[PDB]
Amino acid sequence: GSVEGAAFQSRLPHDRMTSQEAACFPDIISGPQQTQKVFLFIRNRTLQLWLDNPKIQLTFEATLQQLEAPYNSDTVLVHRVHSYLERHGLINFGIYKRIKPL
Repeated sequence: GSVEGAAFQSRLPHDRMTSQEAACFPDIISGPQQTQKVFLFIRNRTLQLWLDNPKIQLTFEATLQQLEAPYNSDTVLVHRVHSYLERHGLINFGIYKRIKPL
């Protein structure tokens, strides 16, 4: 990219509706304003809680207990967001597995 003067860890906006995330989630951007809001808010809070250095590995369970809103009450929403994020390739040397010794 022909730009310089800014350098950060993540590669996403601060609370804005971009096509970048929506390209992996066509049903969300073609959905109502509540759906893109909950999906974006979770996905941002997730990647923040991951990069914030929690312990060893951040999980859906560690996300769900940190966030204090009815937004996270849909477990399937969080599990989808996480599953896609890991598979999408956001500099993830690890793979979606348990924390336990296996």
